[PDB]
Amino acid sequence: MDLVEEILRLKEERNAIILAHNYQLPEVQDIADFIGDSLELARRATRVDADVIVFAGVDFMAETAKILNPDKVVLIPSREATCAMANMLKVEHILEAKRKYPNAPVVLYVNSTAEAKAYADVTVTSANAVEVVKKLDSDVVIFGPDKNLAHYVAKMTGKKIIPVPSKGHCYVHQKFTLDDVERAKKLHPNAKLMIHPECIPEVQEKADIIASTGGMIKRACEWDEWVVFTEREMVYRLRKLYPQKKFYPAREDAFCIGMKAITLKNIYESLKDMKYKVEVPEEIARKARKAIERMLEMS
Ligand SMILES: O=C(O)c1cccnc1C(=O)O
Ligand code: SF4
Ligand SMILES: [Cl-]
Ligand code: NA
Ligand code: NA
Repeated sequence: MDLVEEILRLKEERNAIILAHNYQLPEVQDIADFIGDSLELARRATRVDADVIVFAGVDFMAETAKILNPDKVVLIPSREATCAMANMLKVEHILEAKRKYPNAPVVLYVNSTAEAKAYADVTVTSANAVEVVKKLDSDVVIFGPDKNLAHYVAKMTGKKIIPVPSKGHCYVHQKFTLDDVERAKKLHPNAKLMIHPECIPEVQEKADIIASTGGMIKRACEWDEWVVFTEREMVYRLRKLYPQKKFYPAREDAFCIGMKAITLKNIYESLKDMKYKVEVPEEIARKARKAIERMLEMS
């Protein structure tokens, strides 16, 4: 494909940087200027000197980048790139919890809607949720939208966690079952199990290490053979970072359809047409920024 070389000429003449999440297609990872989890992506978005950000991720991640860079152009290659977990949390869920627990801080995953983040005291990802919640003064915390991460946070902080909404979860990581753990140990007897904290608690209890995708990268040096309980394209990421090690997905069907809405072709069309421009209403942007900034400073 001359498509790769044409993306690179376009981004260079646009003064653009391509930021990509770890779950992006291999073709997208191979052209990205930076690849990381959502916390690393949020951090990288605070030191962008480029004029344009092309965000190879889901729409609410791109909105976070826009909240952190209101002066810059942020493009999402497809407006259908979205997070099913984040869409489960409505503002009314938060207000109801705030009425019932008036002194609980509101702690939302950074991928939530900008409207929901406007009601957060602080945001988190899987990478920093325990560290942030531990620092909060209150013993009661409103937390969402992922109930499986909420379970993990309650276990690691000892605090009372009120999940909002009740059914919030990521369907990709919810796919994993104890049956998949048992099958992994038979297929790969010498491997260790990396499990993401968005998996269900009984699956997490089987892990050798429980870690966000950034944590999986930091801890892969502890063993040479891993079975990976997270989204399929993280296995590609690990294999390219560590060619000398062995990695295997726990389920080949554990893939995020929203992440896969971004392709090499619509990144090219994104740079060619300067679309689609990400905008956040000023009122909502300002309130969400305060919680995202608190997250960065508390991490
Ligand atoms: O990078 C993360 O925090 C993350 C971790 C697990 C599942 N999804 C995400 C995401 O950003 O959409
Ligand atoms: S992986 Fe799960 S959480 Fe991350 S974007 Fe896809 S649906 Fe949302
Ligand atoms: Cl992660
Ligand atoms: Na991640
Ligand atoms: Na993260």
